Amino acid sequence: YAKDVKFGADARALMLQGVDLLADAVAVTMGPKGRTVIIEQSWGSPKVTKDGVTVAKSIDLKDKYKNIGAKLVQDVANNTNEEAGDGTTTATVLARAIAKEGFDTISKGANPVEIRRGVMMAVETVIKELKNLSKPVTTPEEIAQVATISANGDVEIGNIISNAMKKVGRKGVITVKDGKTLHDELEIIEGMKFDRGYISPYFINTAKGQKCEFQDAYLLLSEKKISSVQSIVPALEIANQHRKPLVIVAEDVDGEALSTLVLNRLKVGLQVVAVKAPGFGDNRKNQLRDMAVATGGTVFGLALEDIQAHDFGKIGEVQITKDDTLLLKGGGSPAEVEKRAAEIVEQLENTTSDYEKEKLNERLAKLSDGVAVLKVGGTSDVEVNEKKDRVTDALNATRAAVEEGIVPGGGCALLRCIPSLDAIQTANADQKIGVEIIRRALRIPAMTIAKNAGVEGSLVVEKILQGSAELGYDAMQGEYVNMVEKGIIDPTKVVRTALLDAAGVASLLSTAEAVVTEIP
Amino acid sequence: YAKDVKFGADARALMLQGVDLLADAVAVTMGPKGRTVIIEQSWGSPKVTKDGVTVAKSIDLKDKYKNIGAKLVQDVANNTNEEAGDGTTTATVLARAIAKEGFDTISKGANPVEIRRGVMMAVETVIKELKNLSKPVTTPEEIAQVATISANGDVEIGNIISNAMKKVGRKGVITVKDGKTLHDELEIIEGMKFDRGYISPYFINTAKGQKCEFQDAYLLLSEKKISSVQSIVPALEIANQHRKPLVIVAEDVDGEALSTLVLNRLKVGLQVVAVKAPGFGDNRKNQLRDMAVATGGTVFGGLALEDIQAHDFGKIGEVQITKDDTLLLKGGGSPAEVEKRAAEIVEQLENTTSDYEKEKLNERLAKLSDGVAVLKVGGTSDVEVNEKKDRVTDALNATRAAVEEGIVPGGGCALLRCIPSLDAIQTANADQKIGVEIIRRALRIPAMTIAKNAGVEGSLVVEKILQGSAELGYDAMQGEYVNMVEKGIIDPTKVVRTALLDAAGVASLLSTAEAVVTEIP
Amino acid sequence: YAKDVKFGADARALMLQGVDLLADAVAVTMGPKGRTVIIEQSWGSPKVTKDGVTVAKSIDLKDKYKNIGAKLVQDVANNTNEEAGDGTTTATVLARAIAKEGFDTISKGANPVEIRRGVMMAVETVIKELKNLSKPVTTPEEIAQVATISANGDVEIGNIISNAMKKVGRKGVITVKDGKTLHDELEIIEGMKFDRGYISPYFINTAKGQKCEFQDAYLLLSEKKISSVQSIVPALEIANQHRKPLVIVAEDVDGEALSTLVLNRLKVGLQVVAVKAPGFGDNRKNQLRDMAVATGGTVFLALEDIQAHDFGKIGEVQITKDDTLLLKGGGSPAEVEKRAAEIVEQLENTTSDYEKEKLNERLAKLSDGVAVLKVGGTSDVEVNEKKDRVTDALNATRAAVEEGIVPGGGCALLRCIPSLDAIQTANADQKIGVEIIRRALRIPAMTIAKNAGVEGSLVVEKILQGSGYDAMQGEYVNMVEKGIIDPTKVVRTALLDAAGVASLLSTAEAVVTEIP
Repeated sequence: YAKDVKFGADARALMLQGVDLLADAVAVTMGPKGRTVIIEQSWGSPKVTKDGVTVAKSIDLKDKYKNIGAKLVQDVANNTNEEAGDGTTTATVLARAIAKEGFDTISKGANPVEIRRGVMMAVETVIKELKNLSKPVTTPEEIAQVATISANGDVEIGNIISNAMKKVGRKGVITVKDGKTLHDELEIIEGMKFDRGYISPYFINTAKGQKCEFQDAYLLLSEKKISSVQSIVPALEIANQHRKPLVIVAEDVDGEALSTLVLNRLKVGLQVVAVKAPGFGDNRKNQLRDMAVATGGTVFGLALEDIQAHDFGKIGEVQITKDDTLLLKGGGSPAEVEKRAAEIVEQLENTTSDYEKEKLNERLAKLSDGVAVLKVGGTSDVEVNEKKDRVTDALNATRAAVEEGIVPGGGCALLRCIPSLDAIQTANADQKIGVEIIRRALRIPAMTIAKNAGVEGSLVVEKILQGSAELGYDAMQGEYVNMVEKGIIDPTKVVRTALLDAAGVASLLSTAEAVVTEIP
Repeated sequence: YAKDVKFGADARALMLQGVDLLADAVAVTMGPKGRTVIIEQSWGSPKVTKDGVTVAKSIDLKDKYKNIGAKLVQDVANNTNEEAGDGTTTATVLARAIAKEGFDTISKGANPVEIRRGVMMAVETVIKELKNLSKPVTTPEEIAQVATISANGDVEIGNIISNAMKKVGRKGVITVKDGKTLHDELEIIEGMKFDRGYISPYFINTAKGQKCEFQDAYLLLSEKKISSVQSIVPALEIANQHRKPLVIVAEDVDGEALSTLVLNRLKVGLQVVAVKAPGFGDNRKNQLRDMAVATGGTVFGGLALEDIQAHDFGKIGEVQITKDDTLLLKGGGSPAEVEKRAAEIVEQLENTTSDYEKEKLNERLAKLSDGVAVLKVGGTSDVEVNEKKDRVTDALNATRAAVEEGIVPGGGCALLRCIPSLDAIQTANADQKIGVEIIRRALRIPAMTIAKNAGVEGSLVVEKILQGSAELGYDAMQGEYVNMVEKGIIDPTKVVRTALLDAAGVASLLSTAEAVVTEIP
Repeated sequence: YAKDVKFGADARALMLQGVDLLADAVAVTMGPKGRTVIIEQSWGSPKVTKDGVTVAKSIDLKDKYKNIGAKLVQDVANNTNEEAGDGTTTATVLARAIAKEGFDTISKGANPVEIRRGVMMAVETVIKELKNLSKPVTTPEEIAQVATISANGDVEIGNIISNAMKKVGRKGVITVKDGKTLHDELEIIEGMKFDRGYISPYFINTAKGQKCEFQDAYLLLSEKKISSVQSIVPALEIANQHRKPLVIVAEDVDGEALSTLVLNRLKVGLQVVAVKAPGFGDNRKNQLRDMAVATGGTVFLALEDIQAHDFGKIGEVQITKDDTLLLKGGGSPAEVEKRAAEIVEQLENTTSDYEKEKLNERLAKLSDGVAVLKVGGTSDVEVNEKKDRVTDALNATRAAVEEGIVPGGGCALLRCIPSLDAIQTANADQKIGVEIIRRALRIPAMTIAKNAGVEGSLVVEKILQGSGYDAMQGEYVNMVEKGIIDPTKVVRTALLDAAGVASLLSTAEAVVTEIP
């Protein structure tokens, strides 16, 4: 239980060493000419990868302080990845640059608060000019073009993504699953997606995604919090006797019930997953009722322990990831669900609250609008799985592009925001120092990509900055071209979130004046 | 079992090094512009915080003597926090300053007794002039203003705090809990509060922190000391049969009964919490009877144990038991049962003449009649509700302290304004003057630390405040010398007074130690 | 848990040292005059071998980075061996040469991308010239000559291999098995072969390769995936009551069913082997039904009610990681030619080329049986040794049929050097990579000469400046007609795999290893 504490510059230097190691490992994968990282496995052949995310996840340091810094940067870059589908490497390298420059300037006597205030000013200016620079993607032709670009010249993949988006909309739900047909195809089916994940890991998938994948499962709905084991044993035995998976949607599953669910999940292989009910307040119960009528079940909170297996709903397929749950095939009657929406539209014409209208319309969309499942084809199952990974990545990229537009790739989007930093109303010298830190960091992504391509980063950056507009550097072909015209693009959401999160983590490391670790 | 013993300044140096490490960790969080402390969690991500309390709670050194010093200062600061609601960081930094300067002067040959005499003298002078400087908070409008200030400019939180305090009084019972509604609201229900905690760890909610809370529980009250398993098994099985938690209130629960209650709770999962009966002497029996009639149960003292028929149990809708107090919320007792029990107390109030029995009789009557005000915080997200509950709890404790002892200018500027007060002290010898100078240097430390964490140099800021008017301090958030009382930069007088008193006490205790005995590792 | 990472040339040097050790061990076995490697065994006398493959498989280093490099090269060379049947040593030595030269040039300031672009250009040019150099083997006389040459001047082995290939075609199925007769003989029996392996290690034949080789086995076929123990217990009970092995061909066996199956064979020896159903989509179901009618079983109405009339019969089955052989069928012939009539009727109507290929492949599986080679002899030990030799000769002959033959002794690569002089290089680094490949091309012949006793520095120059150094004879002859040949597929795949692994090692800028 012993502790060791370091203070100020001494601790920040160790954490900076950790982030230096992490970003040195990650940055070699940047750009189309990214290099290879070899990661030793516990068993089998070593892993060869150019993926920044898997490289960052594999890094773990022995010394406590540098490990702490690396873990902080890893968490920030990872939550950047989960939002936009990319930008882990960009966030990591930007964070290292900003943290290094800030620690060097602070350790020489600069005021940390007046540096963070000014680093944030430059970041805000860069974000504003980046949003000004973004080219929106709204038309189906633009969507197909972006999807094909993210699919690396696959016209079929871009066309199927564009058709799915046209058929369910930009706000619609799109998922990709393994296809058993030689040709990829999409279809619109009923469905329901809410942003609540599993309470604790019950991965039956036990594979990529860290989710749960049942098929032909039961649905147990309860407004009451389920904590008594005696009130949940009958449901578990009813589900087990029919050998169907059970999905428990309650306000909260905890205590003895959660303990028994975990024990049975790992001892007798019980296929049960507990997920918190979506929403809050009275909207929780309305969403539960809507879900129950969609699945043809009933809600408890009926004594909750007298289940007769007619109380359960039916779920054809369910996918429960960390922060959201997808219910695919409902068991409720179409006449049942169409009448439930009638109540919602009746309440729409009466209630006029802005907050109440949004929730009711979202429930209406959940009941009426379905999900779009596109299945990826191929001549072999491993080809189908690899194409599934590629199509998922392209779909996330296209969703980000529709959300926030596109900007020139190769790090040139951040490079073209440099001239906007020369007109910031800075108060004192430390604010200018922070702005200069951000300005120096803006060149890091493009320079790293150039270095990975083999050419010198400084000269390429100088030519791009002192050259014609929209003239970037295509590393794969080794020539200065128009990036957006020739398709070298990145989603604006990716770069914006990466820069914002890197600045946030760097400022968090700059605010740390003491680090407490455990004596090994 | 071997022991190592160090003497005098040699051991005091190690203990001072420990408190130096602890206070250096804590002080970086001081002030509204405080810095960040990273605490490595054993499992999961590192913990990033600016709270001095959790920073001090997480420090535990390797060497025995410095760990002893750190633990002493931690305990003093922690018991400062429990009584007032804040001042852990202030107490820690003041304690380190006083201990450092006292050890330096004493080790140079000064008399420690005649230094502590004079440190305490100037502490008394500072406290007197602080009470003189304190502005009382008595009117409901002032209470609402203070609550809104403490809630960081949220009008509804201040209004709801002021409404609750108005509805139950300044001496009344207020607790904050999670709310399921989007809108925050307060209501007054029956209740009972007494300063007795759990006998042994029974924490159902470890996340809440050393609290044992559940709903719809049975209650058995025993005048006799429950120490036999045979007499408590029937009650336990009766409570288990109905799937209801059991609360044991008795003169003392110990021995094999306590051992079985702890072991079965840890292993099987018994929903049982044992709490010592409140009061002492003949009053303990009287308020045990009062609790029984308030909850609808009966007192055991043919009314022996192992004869419970579940009609001898009191019913409690909600119970919260913490380390230092217990809260029974919803009583199952009949309203007519309790409205005629208070008649007995009133009748005894005519007979009593001790002028102290009447105080306890009135306290029992108030406990029977006065309820508790529960206010549930609203929000659009459950996590938002939890965080707002924490914020409202902190604001409510600050407002309670302010009502108790008034308010003073914040940012440690009250201690800054008490500096000229001690220039006129009848010092006997030089050592008393030395102690007075030690405390004078200490008085500037909180404001200087807040300024340093803000970025600016505190040495110039303190002198600028001292040489200027008696109303302009330092914002340190806007970096402007402002009228802090009018602008809203205030601190409760109770918090600062207790912080200074406890820091002086722990420094004196650390400077009276002439021998430290540790165990050979 | 804790990780240690090295960057750039520092890590590439450790990996190069590891591959240096591995290739130094392997290269002493190259050529007809290859030297001897003694590998210590856990029990018994040490193993004395001149085989590059077994020496390479017996290398494991203590330091993390050099072991990582050695294992990368090992895996590349091994999967080179599994495709063509030879070239492990060739691939290893070429990989070491290319990696050494490339690392030395890169560490001195060259651009790795502009080196790999140009190394691959030279490799492609060498491949084109090698395919130009190859003499195709298509006639039965040439097939017999190649088989006899591979069999070390064994006329009978060459004759039997050539006859088997003639009787089942060059695309046919040929397997080698121990013979109980004094004289080796072949026969064509009904049989089936598809590229699907065991889901989990199930080897009852622990030695002589990783094989599941039992006889007189039941066969169940399931279109749906099998993951429930409730749906597989009846099959196991039925198979165990009759003391007959069970082969499971399904879409996928995983989860509780797979765990129960793998645990049972370990503890009681259930004699159960599972294998994923071959193919994809509709072709999977069609050929699953074809297999069912070939074995007499039925496809799976559920997995609970099975009995035994729904069980295909397999006389002999051999399952490796990449392919499954079902030797003896159980279905009635009137059932199998009736199914073939439907296949030819469907082929008579369809005109798509891609769909006709799978139809004819299914028809060949149904009708064209497999060919077995029983190897004769006077002792079981000699029969097994001859079986190993004949299997090697058959693999070499089939590779030669695939892509022709080229002069052996490393001369095939040596004769592509003069054709490397005409390459349009963009910059100096591409020329440097071309030079790396050019220097590496001499390495196999040089190693063979060095192991033969003579020094290859003069041997290579004599071979080039003239009109090939048979190492065993010691005289420069024309290797092709003399008999010193290698399959063109072997050298092509070895060169390509060595270049690929060397490029992969050159593109590595960071190695992440675990703290010991």
